[PDB]
Amino acid sequence: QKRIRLGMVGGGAFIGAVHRIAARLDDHYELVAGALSSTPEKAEASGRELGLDPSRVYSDFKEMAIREAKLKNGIEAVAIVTPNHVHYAAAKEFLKRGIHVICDKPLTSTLADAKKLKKAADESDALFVLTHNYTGYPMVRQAREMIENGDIGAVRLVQMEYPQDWLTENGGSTGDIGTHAYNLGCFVSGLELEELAADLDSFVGGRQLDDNAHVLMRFREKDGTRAKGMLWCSQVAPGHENGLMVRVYGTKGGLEWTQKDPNYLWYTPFGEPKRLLTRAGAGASPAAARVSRIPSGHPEGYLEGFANIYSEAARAIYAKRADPSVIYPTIDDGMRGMTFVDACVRSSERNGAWIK
Amino acid sequence: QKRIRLGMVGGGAFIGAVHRIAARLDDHYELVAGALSSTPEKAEASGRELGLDPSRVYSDFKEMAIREAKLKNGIEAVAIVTPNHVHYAAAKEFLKRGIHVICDKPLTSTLADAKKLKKAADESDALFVLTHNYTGYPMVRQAREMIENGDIGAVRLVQMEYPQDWLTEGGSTGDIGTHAYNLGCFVSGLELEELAADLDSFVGGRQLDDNAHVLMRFREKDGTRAKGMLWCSQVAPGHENGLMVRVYGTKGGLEWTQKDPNYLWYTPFGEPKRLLTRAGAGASPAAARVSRIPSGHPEGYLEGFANIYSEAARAIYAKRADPSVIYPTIDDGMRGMTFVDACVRSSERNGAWIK
Amino acid sequence: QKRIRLGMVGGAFIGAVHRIAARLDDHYELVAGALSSTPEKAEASGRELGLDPSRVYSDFKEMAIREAKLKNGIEAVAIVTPNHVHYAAAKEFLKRGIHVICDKPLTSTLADAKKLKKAADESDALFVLTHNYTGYPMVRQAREMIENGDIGAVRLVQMEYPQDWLTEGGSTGDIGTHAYNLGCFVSGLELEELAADLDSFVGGRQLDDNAHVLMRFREKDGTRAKGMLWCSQVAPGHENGLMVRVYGTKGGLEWTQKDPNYLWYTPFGEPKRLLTRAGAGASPAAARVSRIPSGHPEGYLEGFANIYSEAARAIYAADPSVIYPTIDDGMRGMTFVDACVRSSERNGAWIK
Amino acid sequence: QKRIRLGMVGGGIGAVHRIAARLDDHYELVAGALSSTPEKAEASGRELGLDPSRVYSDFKEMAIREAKLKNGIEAVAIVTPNHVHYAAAKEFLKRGIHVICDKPLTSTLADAKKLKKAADESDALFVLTHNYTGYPMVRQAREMIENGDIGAVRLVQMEYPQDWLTGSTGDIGTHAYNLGCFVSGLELEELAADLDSFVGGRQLDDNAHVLMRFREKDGTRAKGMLWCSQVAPGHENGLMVRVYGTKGGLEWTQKDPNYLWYTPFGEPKRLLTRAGAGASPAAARVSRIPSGHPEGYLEGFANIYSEAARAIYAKRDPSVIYPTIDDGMRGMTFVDACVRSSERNGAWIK
Repeated sequence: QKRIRLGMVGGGAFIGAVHRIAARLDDHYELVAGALSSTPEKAEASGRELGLDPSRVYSDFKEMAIREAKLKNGIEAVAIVTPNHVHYAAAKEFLKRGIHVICDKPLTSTLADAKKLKKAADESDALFVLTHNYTGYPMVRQAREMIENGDIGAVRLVQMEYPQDWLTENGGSTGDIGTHAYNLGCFVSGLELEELAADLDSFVGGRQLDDNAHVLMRFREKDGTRAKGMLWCSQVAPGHENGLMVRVYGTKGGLEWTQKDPNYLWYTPFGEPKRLLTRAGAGASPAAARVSRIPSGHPEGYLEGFANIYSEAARAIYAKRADPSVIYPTIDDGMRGMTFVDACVRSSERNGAWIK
Repeated sequence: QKRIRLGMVGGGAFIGAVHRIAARLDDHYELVAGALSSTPEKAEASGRELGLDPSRVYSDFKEMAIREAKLKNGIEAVAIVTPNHVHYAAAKEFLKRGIHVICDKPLTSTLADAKKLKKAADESDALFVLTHNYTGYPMVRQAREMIENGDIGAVRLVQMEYPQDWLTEGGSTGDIGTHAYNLGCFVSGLELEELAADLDSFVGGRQLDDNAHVLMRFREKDGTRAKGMLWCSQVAPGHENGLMVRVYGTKGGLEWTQKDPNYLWYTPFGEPKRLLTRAGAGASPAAARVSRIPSGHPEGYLEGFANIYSEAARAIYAKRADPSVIYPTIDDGMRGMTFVDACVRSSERNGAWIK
Repeated sequence: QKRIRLGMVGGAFIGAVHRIAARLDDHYELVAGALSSTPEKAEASGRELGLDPSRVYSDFKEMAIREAKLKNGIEAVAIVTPNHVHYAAAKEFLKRGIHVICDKPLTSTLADAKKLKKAADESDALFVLTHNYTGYPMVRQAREMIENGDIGAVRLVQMEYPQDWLTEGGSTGDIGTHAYNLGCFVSGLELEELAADLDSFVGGRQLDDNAHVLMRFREKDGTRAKGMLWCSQVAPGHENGLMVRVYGTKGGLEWTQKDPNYLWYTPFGEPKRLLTRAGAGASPAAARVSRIPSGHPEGYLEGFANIYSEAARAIYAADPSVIYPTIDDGMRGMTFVDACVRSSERNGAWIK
Repeated sequence: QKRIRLGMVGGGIGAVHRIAARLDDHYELVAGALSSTPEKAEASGRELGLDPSRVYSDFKEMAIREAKLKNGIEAVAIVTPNHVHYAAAKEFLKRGIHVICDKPLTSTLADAKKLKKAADESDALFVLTHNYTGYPMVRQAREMIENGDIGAVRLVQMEYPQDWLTGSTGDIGTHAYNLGCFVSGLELEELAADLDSFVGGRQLDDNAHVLMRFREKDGTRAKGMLWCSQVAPGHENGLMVRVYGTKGGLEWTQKDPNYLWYTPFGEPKRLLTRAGAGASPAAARVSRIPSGHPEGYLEGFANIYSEAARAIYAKRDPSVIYPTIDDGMRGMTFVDACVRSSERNGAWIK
């Protein structure tokens, strides 16, 4: 197959560098165009910095979808990587015109925009991929499989967290990290959240947005058990760089995974010794392998994870010219995300009331 | 100093073997008496087993207390290891007749008795000590100290948990929820103001909760109103006995896991995170006083228990005391009981915040 | 069963540990003791331990004889003196039929170690060597599984023991032995020959504070195994890090004493398994030396107490499950320390 | 600024060098000699989408034609097995083409001595892919000891066990050796080895124990130890190294590469992390994402490719480090000194 002609909006900036890495890694893409800043001097510079044909460097995402859709050489797919109050204005321009969009988390900035974009995205024939990179890890996907086959039986408990420390001093945590924890939660567990209760705080004086969240969680009944969970996210917890973690408890055993040591999945069958499952090592399931690149003991990590999303989206894109083993996060996952955030905010404002 | 003559009620069962080791370990106590059972056939079997003078093996704590108070050679303190509904009953007899009581947790089974049992201990001139064994660990006491000095600044978050997996196939809140609550309040040194809970009885036929999820709001302090979470559970395959506490403040954070009780993870904001060790570099006075062997030689669960017996020993010698002596009181016990009550009250009300 | 009357010569951290290891299981009661040479310290300590002053001696020789006569006389004695005072103190109690629990290592000199093995053979009282570290339940699970061929035939037996305390009689004899002895206890193998490079890193220090040692074991289940041993007193970051890893044809095992309740077992071509004290897949040999449920950490003392109790059990006799470190163990221990010091002085020569 | 046209010889682990190369966008891969049989070569040029103009079946030819081209590769990646290294590399070195070669240097001490000749002659760079020297913490570890953060070095304890074959000293022993030297800042002086081939029918070794003696440095005459092994179940890829000095200690395991364990004697042990607090400049330059976002084994590999790149750009920075022909040589010597010493029942060799 011919590499996918890829554009970018936003970037210039870790998150730009990450997406561009994610797309070089498995060599499924070539990055040929970009509107990476709204103020032209900066755009032109950034293109200059990436080696982009200046023919091919814009400063208007709207201008850039119009021309590129005409171009015979035009982009086949676009990574949207603006701040999220702009995800919707941007993606609808490309989806509108048959260009696949690979969008960064969370979906939007408001529930209103989330709903519109779904509609846009649903109307289009172009693919729409949401980049929840953490569902991308081999061991995270193995968990999903294991649980789907009932390796720990009915789910009773889903315990989820995501503390960081970077705002100890000096849109909030629920929307930025909280949603990842939530989405990681449902992805692994196979459950639907039915209702939640949230206590949010902005600890850091001067700060209007929530920088910590405690959330009680009630799940829809699957398999005769009505699962519960909790969720914590925080940006004021010294000692934590990026400690996303998920813990699942069934009627037959448990599964523990920590993003910071991603190559490990802790599996304990009830009545048995806990077993340490490894990426690419024994016990590694099919679903894990399909996104593994190197031998056991040879640490894959965050970028390899992000790339897993770009590679699946690719396998799908090709099939727009589809393998049922291909997974990636959808507009409905992002749909769910925004409902989650809205409801946390509504809850805490209503003093911890249950919301669905 | 002449040893402490000690009696027991109940045990004679893990629980009783543990207090007996906890008493023996530091050599502060000779165990001389005991109502080890309600049926006399056992009570004598138990006594003969513990190698006790049958003169001194009873089968009725009330008799046992009446007799030992007047007995001149008689027990100076007693350890109550019965089930919770019995504590108040058992304990009132001994505090009446002025002998000291080392009680197992929780205080009671009902709020009403706990209420009584405070009035008994408040009236008495004897000591009441409660075995929140887990507050006996040196790193747990070092955390309490560092947070008390200002080491991590004003406390913002207390994250508590306690999962076991034995009941996968009297409930979790009262059995283990308390230990966790107590650990949280012990280390962070804060007063819980209000809570909201969601309690589940996952197992079919099990009436009592076997899981709890609890949101915590603490009394403002250092100009900061902290919040927290508590999970406990008996149905979580993977956890044998995983009590844990994590504490975040304006200046840094501290984490302690009871399965590896000999370590304390201290990270000051902006700085590499440090590994704090029992009896090692960076060990503080509070830990030092309750440590017996050098760094690297693991202390543990029996030793955290023994620390509570010995802290109590110290206070007992002072009644024939150092400001350094600390042990869980009746009030700690009471808090524990208001806590369980409020969880159960809140949860019936669909997580209403309760004071 | 009447508690064993025990007396003590010597002891100091080390005296305190033994008295705890005595008290823990309620098997023993401390009646007599000669805790010092100077009679002033020896009255005082007795006074503190609340012993009977009638029972406080200041010479171990007067102690054996007197106690040996008495009908309230001690049924056993804990020897916790320095190394060069072991043989002297112990023989006096074995002569007269009172049991001896001696700390490690056996003696300060190989020659005395030979004399003592003799005194112990002749004698009809038991001789327990407190190689405490062999008392951990998870250390005994290790021995139980390897014996049964759970990890097939042993190929490698990697041992070490760094400490950091002398960063500013040396490590081999002091800690090197503990780990030689642990490797053997666990594998079931007999050392054939070694080759060793020792250092006295710190200026002014005469004794070696580090040791690297190559190892060869006797053929056994067909395979002729090897191993290495590092010990040290100058490795910052280590407090008391004894550790042992054994690899076979079928699997491998790792145990570290700083986190003693865990034993890492991986069977070949299968996911590694975290075995725990009192937990699922706690083997028999583990259970019989465990007090409390899983997840409730047991430690140094409990293990030390394990020895004391197995000593108890032997004394009450003897259940052929009751194992403890023998005189011959302490003997192999000396020969090892001997060979190493020999081997280094001849620049790494293999010795046996 | 303009990418570096790149060739490769081998592959068809080639994938890893290809990943390493793409990762930072410094190279474009244009030509290749991915196999000896001329069809398997075309096919693989085809799997990768190389212009068939530029798919070769013999390296010597490839080198020639490319050196002539105006589209000629500016660098070649030699990823063939060891015994082919020299043949290939000398053809690109001869003609001004930089060569990034995978380890080890060669399969004979003879061959090696010749490559150093070809390398030293050439004006093209010779880069040896010691990926593990690539990791940010491993460079942080080197920097600190350079800086005397743990005082004079006394111990260098290093091991590398794997489990898959339940020739070792050459396949993994050397990585362990070089990494210890890389981090430690020392020169091995002499070693005594005891090598082993447990598994029947295996001619080569699959275990090695070896004591080590370095050359007096800062008044201290360090010692170390080294174990590698391919028959040690439980171990996937257990490369690890620990260094103890007069004032401190450093520990690092490659299976959890983002953590460096620093103990300052007398003080509590510290967990140092990639891009985290207390990360150091040597680490900074080679890290791509924030603390807590784990970089790994490919990232370490792409770090060597990205320092070669920087080296190349010049020859068109005293910060830019990479493993040289010499590191390669020291390695060939090491392995020889081993086998030699073992055969002589563990004799100290130099």
